[PDB]
Amino acid sequence: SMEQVAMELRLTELTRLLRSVLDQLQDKDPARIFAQPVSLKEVPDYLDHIKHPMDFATMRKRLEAQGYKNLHEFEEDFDLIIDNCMKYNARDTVFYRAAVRLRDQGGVVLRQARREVDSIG
Repeated sequence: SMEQVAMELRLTELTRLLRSVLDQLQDKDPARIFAQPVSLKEVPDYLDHIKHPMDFATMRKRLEAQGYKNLHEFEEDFDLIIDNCMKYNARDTVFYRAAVRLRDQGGVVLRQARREVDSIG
């Protein structure tokens, strides 16, 4: 149908806008602390602590499969990256501090993305 295609064009544009957002959020992590999944070889107990791991490369795979239906789902995953880190790592660690800075700096990007998603529809 013509509707399904129009629907698909919107998802492709949402995917387009979320890819730009992801790139901007990932620039806020120049140390690449959140780039890849926490290694289960190097942190074998990780899943005893963190039930839903997340990282930027895993978000990118979902993104490129057009697996985010709306900005809310995308934000859920970004928030997991941050909140998982802040639980597993103590306050006085480079990891916890990197998450705080990513949260704070990502807020600005995400604030405008919401306006752009509502605005463009």
